Amino acid sequence: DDLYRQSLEIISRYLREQATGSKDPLGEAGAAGRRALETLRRVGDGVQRNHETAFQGMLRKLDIKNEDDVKSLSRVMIHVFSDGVTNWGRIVTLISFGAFVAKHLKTINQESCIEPLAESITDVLVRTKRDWLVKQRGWDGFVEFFHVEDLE
Ligand SMILES: Cc1ccccc1-c1cccc2c(CCCOc3cccc4c3CCCC4)c(C(=O)O)[nH]c12
Ligand SMILES: Cc1ccccc1-c1cccc2c(CCCOc3cccc4c3CCCC4)c(C(=O)O)[nH]c12
Repeated sequence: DDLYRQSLEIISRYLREQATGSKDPLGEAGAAGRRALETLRRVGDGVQRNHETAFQGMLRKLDIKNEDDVKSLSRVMIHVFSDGVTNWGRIVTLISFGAFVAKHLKTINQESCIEPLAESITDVLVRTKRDWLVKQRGWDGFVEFFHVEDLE
């Protein structure tokens, strides 16, 4: 599965470099993956700053203490992503909260749960939104959407 293997890479690398504080060198320059991670860094870091309150509140509410609580995250994700509208905004918000949660997993000494968490995000993202992802040219459409430079 090309669109899954790709999503899992962008989602895995973002959550990892966010939790660590330093960038790992993803794919190849100019490709969908490279541009998608650079975009996700730009728009997603903003989402975590702008929505820090709501993110602190959802994290407390979710009360993720261990590995079990990480695995059980697929349930609330399925609930939320099977509802409302589909747009890249929601997709970037979903990945930004996963980077926020991944930072917490580090502070609570559950670093190992991060890649499993990333896996769970890709699984929910594809099972609830793949027809829309295909129709949108996947990570190429994502990149194109947040490309605001050639409008004039
Ligand atoms: C504030 C909001 C505005 C717009 C877009 C998104 C969000 C939003 C963000 C994050 C989570 C939620 C939730 C779920 C609340 C926690 O629910 C659970 C917790 C643990 C297990 C389970 C669940 C529910 C399913 C069963 C298993 C709802 C919601 O219910 O409307 N909205 C959310
Ligand atoms: C911004 C915002 C404003 C006001 C009040 C609340 C919020 C809010 C808080 C937290 C997440 C979201 C999301 C992402 C979709 C739900 O994602 C999750 C739900 C449960 C667990 C996990 C996720 C993502 C991966 C980590 C594990 C949306 C959104 O799509 O509009 N809004 C959220």
